[PDB]
Amino acid sequence: TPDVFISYRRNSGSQLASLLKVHLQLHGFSVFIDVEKLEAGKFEDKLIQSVMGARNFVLVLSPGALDKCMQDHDCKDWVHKEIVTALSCGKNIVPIIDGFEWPEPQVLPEDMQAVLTFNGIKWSHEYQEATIEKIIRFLQ
Amino acid sequence: TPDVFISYRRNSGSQLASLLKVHLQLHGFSVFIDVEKLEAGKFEDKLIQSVMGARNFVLVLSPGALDKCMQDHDCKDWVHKEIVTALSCGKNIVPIIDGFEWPEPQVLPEDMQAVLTFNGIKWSHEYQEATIEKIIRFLQ
Ligand SMILES: CN(Cc1cc[n+]([C@@H]2O[C@H](COP(=O)(O)OP(=O)(O)OC[C@H]3O[C@@H](n4cnc5c(N)ncnc54)[C@H](O)[C@@H]3O)[C@@H](O)[C@H]2O)cc1)C(=O)NCC(F)(F)F
Ligand SMILES: CN(Cc1cc[n+]([C@@H]2O[C@H](COP(=O)(O)OP(=O)(O)OC[C@H]3O[C@@H](n4cnc5c(N)ncnc54)[C@H](O)[C@@H]3O)[C@@H](O)[C@H]2O)cc1)C(=O)NCC(F)(F)F
Repeated sequence: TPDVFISYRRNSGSQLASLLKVHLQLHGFSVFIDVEKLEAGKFEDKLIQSVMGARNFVLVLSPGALDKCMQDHDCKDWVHKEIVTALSCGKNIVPIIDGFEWPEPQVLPEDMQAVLTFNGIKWSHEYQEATIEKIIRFLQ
Repeated sequence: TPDVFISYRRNSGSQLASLLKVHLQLHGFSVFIDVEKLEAGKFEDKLIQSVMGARNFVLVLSPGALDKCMQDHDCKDWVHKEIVTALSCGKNIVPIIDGFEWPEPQVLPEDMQAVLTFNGIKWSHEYQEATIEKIIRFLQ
């Protein structure tokens, strides 16, 4: 059972998500990121259960990271699905701000607008060690 | 004197560059990346000195990473200057390919066209530990 689930957008946050994985593992956290721990079987249910199983939900807000969520009322976008799962399970949600533009809440589906109300950590290229230390402080 | 200099484009390669720095330090290499080791003074001289001092030159070829080098015949662009320094000192150049598209040599200044002749390592999001192990194989 991993302590941390990392949710990210492949086309914009793959590298930061991987970097967060390495640091958090070095600090003793078990981390789920799909390319390392999503294994055999039907992945829709495996992903959902992995979010449920992890106490902490680290959300990589790269630029445009929530764009595919907009108008996704059928909840088929995977970042959307992961966030809704994290919200519904009362997870400790820790957004990571990396060039993200804060959208007006009303452009997002109602079931995930609450993600914007969580306190986010700004990724600092110049102060990465301090960013990591702060992320660790936010984890449970 | 760091063993490895990491050259990269801030606007497309910062995360991979830091990811590479973390991994290489975990495997025992001293690494120069500007946000961690570029300290006080005139940075023109310090950057060039740091390239000259490092046996290995790890070049992060994110998408469009050499765009600003094109037509930079006065050699004002910083990745251009770092590459020319690495080529001039005969450093072990190790390009890391991350969605980079191979240009025709002639679009680049003649003093850095040689960089394309170096065997580059494909960055694999799904096989990152294998990518890293290949990179450590390339370093001296
Ligand atoms: C299952 N899967 C898709 C997926 C996994 C996790 N997510 C979560 O959702 C966020 C990313 O969301 P994002 O929107 O950025 O990704 P998509 O562009 O939607 O994915 C579409 C791309 O996956 C490939 N694709 C489609 N179908 C399969 C398939 N049956 N098998 C293998 N690849 C498949 C296509 O070739 C597209 O190129 C993260 O937080 C993740 O946790 C979203 C999607 C994989 O990748 N498995 C490989 C690994 F296990 F290593 F991850
Ligand atoms: C000195 N410097 C600029 C620089 C350093 C290294 N490189 C190498 O060259 C590649 C990157 O090339 P790239 O084209 O991506 O860089 P630019 O985006 O053009 O930089 C322009 C931006 O730097 C900032 N900028 C300008 N002037 C100064 C100044 N006097 N002081 C602090 N910031 C300055 C503005 O905010 C611009 O917005 C890498 O391989 C690096 O090794 C290029 C440029 C810093 O950063 N110092 C901070 C730290 F030490 F933490 F790095």
